[PDB]
Amino acid sequence: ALKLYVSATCPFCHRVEIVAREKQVSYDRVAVGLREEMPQWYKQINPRETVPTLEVGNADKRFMFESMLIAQYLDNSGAPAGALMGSSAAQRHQIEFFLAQVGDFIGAAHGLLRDPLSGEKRKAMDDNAAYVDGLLAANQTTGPYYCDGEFTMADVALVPFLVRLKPALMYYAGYDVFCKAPRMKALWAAAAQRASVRETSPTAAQCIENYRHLVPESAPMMGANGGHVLYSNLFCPFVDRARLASELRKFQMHIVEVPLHPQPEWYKYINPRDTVPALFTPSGEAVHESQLIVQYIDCVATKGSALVPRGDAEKEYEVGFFVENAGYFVGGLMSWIIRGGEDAKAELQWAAGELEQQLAKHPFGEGPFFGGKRMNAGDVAILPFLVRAKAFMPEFSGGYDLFAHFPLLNGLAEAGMATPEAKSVFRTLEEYKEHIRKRQ
Amino acid sequence: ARALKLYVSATCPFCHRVEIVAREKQVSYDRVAVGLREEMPQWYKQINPRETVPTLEVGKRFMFESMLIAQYLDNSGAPAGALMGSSAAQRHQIEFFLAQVGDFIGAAHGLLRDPLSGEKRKAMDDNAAYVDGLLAANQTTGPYYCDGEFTMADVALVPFLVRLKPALMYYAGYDVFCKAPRMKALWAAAAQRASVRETSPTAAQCIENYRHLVPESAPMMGANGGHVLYSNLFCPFVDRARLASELRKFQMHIVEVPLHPQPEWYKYINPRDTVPALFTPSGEAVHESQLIVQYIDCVATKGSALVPRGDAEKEYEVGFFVENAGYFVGGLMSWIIRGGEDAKAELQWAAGELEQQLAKHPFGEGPFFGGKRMNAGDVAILPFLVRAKAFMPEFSGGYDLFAHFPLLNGLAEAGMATPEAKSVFRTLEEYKEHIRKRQRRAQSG
Amino acid sequence: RALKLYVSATCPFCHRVEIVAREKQVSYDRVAVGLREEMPQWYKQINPRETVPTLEVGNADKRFMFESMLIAQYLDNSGAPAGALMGSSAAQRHQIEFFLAQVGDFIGAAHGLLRDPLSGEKRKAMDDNAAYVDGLLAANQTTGPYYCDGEFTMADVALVPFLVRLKPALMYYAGYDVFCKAPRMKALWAAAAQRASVRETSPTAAQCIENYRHLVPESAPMMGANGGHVLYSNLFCPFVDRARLASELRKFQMHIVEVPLHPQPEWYKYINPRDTVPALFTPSGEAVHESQLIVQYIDCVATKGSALVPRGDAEKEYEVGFFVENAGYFVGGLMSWIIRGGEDAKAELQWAAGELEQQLAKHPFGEGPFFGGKRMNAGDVAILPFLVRAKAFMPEFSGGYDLFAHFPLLNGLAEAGMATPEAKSVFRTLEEYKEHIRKRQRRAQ
Ligand SMILES: *SC[C@H](NC(=O)CC[C@H](N)C(=O)O)C(=O)NCC(=O)O
Ligand SMILES: *SC[C@H](NC(=O)CC[C@H](N)C(=O)O)C(=O)NCC(=O)O
Ligand SMILES: *SC[C@H](NC(=O)CC[C@H](N)C(=O)O)C(=O)NCC(=O)O
Ligand SMILES: *SC[C@H](NC(=O)CC[C@H](N)C(=O)O)C(=O)NCC(=O)O
Ligand SMILES: *SC[C@H](NC(=O)CC[C@H](N)C(=O)O)C(=O)NCC(=O)O
Ligand SMILES: N[C@@H](CCC(=O)N[C@@H](CS)C(=O)NCC(=O)O)C(=O)O
Repeated sequence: ALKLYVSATCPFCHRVEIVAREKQVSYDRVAVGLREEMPQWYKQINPRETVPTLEVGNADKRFMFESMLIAQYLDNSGAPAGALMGSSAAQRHQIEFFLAQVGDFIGAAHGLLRDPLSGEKRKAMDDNAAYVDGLLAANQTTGPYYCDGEFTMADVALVPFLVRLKPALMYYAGYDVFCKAPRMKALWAAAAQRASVRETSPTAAQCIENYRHLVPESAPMMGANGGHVLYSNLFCPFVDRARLASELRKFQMHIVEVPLHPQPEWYKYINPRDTVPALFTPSGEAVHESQLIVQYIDCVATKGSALVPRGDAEKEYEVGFFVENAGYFVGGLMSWIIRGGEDAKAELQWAAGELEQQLAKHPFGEGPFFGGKRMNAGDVAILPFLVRAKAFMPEFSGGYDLFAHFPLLNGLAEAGMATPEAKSVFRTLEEYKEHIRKRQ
Repeated sequence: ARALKLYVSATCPFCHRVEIVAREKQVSYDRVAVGLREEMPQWYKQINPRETVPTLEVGKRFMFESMLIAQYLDNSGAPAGALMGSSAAQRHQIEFFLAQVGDFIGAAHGLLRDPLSGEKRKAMDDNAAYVDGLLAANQTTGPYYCDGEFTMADVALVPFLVRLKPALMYYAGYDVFCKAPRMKALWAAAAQRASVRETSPTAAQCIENYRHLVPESAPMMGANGGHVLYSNLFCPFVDRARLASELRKFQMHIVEVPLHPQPEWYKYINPRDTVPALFTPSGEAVHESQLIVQYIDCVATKGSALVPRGDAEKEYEVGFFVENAGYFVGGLMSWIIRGGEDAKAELQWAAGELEQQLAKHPFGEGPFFGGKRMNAGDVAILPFLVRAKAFMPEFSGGYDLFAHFPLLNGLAEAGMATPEAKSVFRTLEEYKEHIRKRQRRAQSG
Repeated sequence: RALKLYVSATCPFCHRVEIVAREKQVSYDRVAVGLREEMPQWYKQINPRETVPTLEVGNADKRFMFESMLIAQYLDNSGAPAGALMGSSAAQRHQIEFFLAQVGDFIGAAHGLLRDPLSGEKRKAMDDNAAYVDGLLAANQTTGPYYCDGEFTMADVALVPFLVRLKPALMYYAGYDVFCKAPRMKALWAAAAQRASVRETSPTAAQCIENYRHLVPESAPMMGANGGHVLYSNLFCPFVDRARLASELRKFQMHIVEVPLHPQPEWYKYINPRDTVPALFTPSGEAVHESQLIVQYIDCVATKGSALVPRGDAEKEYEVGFFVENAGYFVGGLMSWIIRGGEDAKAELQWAAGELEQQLAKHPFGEGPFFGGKRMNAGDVAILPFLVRAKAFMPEFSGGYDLFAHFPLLNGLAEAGMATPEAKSVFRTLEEYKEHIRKRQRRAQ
């Protein structure tokens, strides 16, 4: 029989598991723990103390080491014998030469994981990804594999790492593994559809977890234990929306406090727009922009009243229109606070009127909120900025108070501020006024 | 009447968005035309105080904004919401992409409002590049934002790509896709979809419908969307295009581009920085003098054919004469601009090749290469025979090529006496002055 | 009319006419004509330009057509559908015609580089024109692979014959990948090369290299190979020793190009961008890089001597694989210890020596002193040269430490290796290697 000793967490093992299926070679799987859980008896079988190892023959049992030599043994043992290593001496040489480069790519990716907010380690990953894309382009005509439509050993050697790095590098370093390597992305995309790859691949959450051991303990997302991570600030009204959504939909997230002006030199790797909020998912995806984060939170959250009224197109319109108009209110309010323009005040008034008039139709029934008795995405969109308006006016506008001219919007503001969700999110009005005084 | 009434202009990419979604989702509506700008009626301004189209009317109540209207239609036709994505993750990607389309549109209209601005051009390069990176970050195979799946992300943008491809070329000499190959593939695929094909304006309407943005002084504005020839009254290469135009009654708006130096803006219209250049009503560029002659001869409907189509051997004949004309031109201009026996011998050889072919009379009787009238060969050479007549013998230290090549002299003479020649060429003395100015400029240091 | 084409099978310009002929399904009588010093006077009579091709049309009224592109268009114009290879519209045709007008520049850059293959400046000029041709394709394409996407047209025909020959020839003569700056041109070639019209008229890779030899300078370093295998080499390099052992053992002929080192010539980076010897170039114009991968290539294509890799036996291929990997670690330790000292490197060397020794003691290839038993295999070849270096280095430069006193089977392998005729024809004397180590330490300071 063939006995393969592996961890389901190990990309080197995955190489061998892919080849086995590609070649229709059967084997008995033996689970073997890694690092502290690696047993002594296994170290006696393989003194290099790594997985995989292959054991051949029942009676006179011998061992084979190293994933690429084992992969090659399996390829040489199923028909056509050796096909995965190429069909000509020229093609085989190009597969061999490629294989002799994959280790630098791996080393660069693991190096980034070990220091994920290093600029210098980020540039090394860029350069190595680009380098590999150049090797693909030099060998390819059409793609998607290294030898075009033929899946070979070149692809097997690399794919297990592409699978795990895509979510892992986004989650731990805000890095897109493919940003400098479009050809490598098309190679990964086609490889991931092959039964041999998809039936042996771990989940995105598993790829993040299985790489946790490389990442430094002080990296900002580590306290999340693989959960949703919200990059945040206690004073930012845009973040407030996300945290309101989260409180309203009982949506657990790990809060990372990012200071602002100055923000840390690394935050630009998490969001290239250098703004909070930013949400990262347990699948290693980035969800950017406060109201987009709110809408995301509302799609996947299980507990609560819906913030977006799915199933009703007209009601979805109302919420969409209020949120758009809330955007125009925000732009007007924030400009007017910071630079004090007259064009700014007029745009604030216009947008308030758009909000107020739709509030006056009560499309979500009676009650003080745009959502009626309860807050919807509309309410979440506007409330933090009404709170900012309450702090700014009339102290810092020589007497002008927007809320004297817009009673329904003042109702929504007072009723929002008085909810439990609001009081677990917002600073005190004085803290907001003080922030304005520091700013000017 | 129907449940849905849509207020639109056929000139409007924002309406095109909603019209695409209607057909994708197979949702029917009554169309109501609304005039734009000065023509917008008050009854419509009362319906939508933002004073833009589209607006949707349901039942009654109104719904504003193309992206909100598009989403209503997506949320009203099975399968409900499908254009906005099949998962939270995919829907987020679409929504983030939709939040960036505004800036692309703004960079595009920025360029149309100031089409020869380097600064607005750089900004369009950067926003196109940026859109392509967004596409690269979400795509694997393409062609759409979500690969094989057409979604709202494509719908938002497609109407602008359709109109900007011909508009940015015509008004700016700018290729909308030069920094955005993925965006090109997305456009190309979308254009073949039923929903987009059947609701698209023609290339000429695209150009017309953006004219209102373009400065009045922009150099191509007097063409009123017709053919535009970037020209100069003294350039023999331009004379070919204009002779061809006269011979085929092909209407073109002439734009006089001064030379030595040419205006800085001209390199935007032809990156080779040369005249002539022809722009078409469909917003395409046609570069190089003899290529332009050829193009004019393909699309023109009046006059005798410059290229003898339907007869392979005679088409060879013209091609051969035109190639040889090319060597004559190289020789002559090189000898006029710099002297040199190398260039003089080139001229003589080329003249000889042309003379030997005229001697075979493949187009029958007459003084022209084309017999009784001028063909593409005659058009290619004549302006250069005219420059030779001005240059020789006064500035060639006595040498007169026409004394040694009589059929080519025949061609020049008969060419110069046609009405087309007399409507195109300057006087022989004007060409002599041109030559004298050039020579003095060359002695300036 | 009845057709006769004068061609050479070596000439890409004739190739163009031959491709169209097949695309259009036009028949012709082929007449071979010699080139250069072989061109006969009777053909020089027919075409005073003294170039191939020429087309003779008709048996009664013999007339001659010149120039591959004019001849190509003539065949396009007399086969149904008439003129389709020049495009289905005025617009597409214009794009085809403009592209045709740039091909000559690309040919010139490519021939200019063959004429001076190790020139940085000719190589840059080739990079830039290859990049320019790719931008033209980008500008006209939506999906590729041809200039007009799925339609094969005259733009492709004009360029394909050159790509076919230049791929092998530029690699063989210049170490240059014709497509490195032109990925779209590559897809265009790879698609055209599957068409019957192109596949059945293309010469072999070897013929492409021979047919271009006449352009390449006599002093270019691969010229003595007369198209054969070329090994860039150095008489003192143990990585090169691997390739030369494989060669000797498999009776594998190669033209040795001695490349000096420390400093290597400034052109060597063009042959191998890693700046290292050995590098192997094949008759088909492929580069084979890295010493042990060269040993493996050699062992695949050779037909004489015993196999170095035991193909057909998975388990035995594993043993050789594992030994070569472990030799890899030994080389790493040895070289690092010699060059820059250090106890880390000495421990690596020892460990690796033990991996090798333990595999030897199982004698997986049976009785005898070599890892391959009675004869050397890929394993012995990977390691012998570095055993020789080990013998030169120790104990003289290692303060008395002699690795071979601790690993007797490895010592046996070394001794028996060194006594082979193959090793005697490859290696320098031990004394020479000792000076080479001394020279390196003196060069260090
Ligand atoms: S995935 C966990 C590790 N695998 C390897 O490092 C295998 C690398 C070999 N070079 C190969 O076979 O190619 C591993 O087992 N590391 C040690 C541990 O204890 O986890
Ligand atoms: S409140 C702090 C700032 N946040 C934003 O501007 C978020 C705006 C986005 N449009 C959104 O998430 O909705 C901030 O992070 N400022 C940092 C800076 O340097 O600009
Ligand atoms: S006569 C003015 C010049 N025109 C051309 O040389 C056109 C040549 C093209 N190859 C063609 O249309 O055939 C000109 O534009 N000179 C400007 C300059 O900077 O060279
Ligand atoms: S491939 C051999 C040469 N052919 C050409 O250079 C043709 C050039 C024409 N302008 C064309 O048809 O495109 C050739 O005949 N060179 C001279 C020789 O004796 O080989
Ligand atoms: S012995 C001369 C050196 N050869 C190599 O380093 C080849 C090593 C490769 N891995 C191989 O071919 O096996 C050499 O050329 N050194 C020069 C340098 O730039 O490093
Ligand atoms: N944001 C609006 C924009 C609509 C718009 O700008 N429509 C234009 C037509 S191109 C318009 O009605 N312009 C005013 C006018 O034509 O007078 C939407 O997306 O629906």
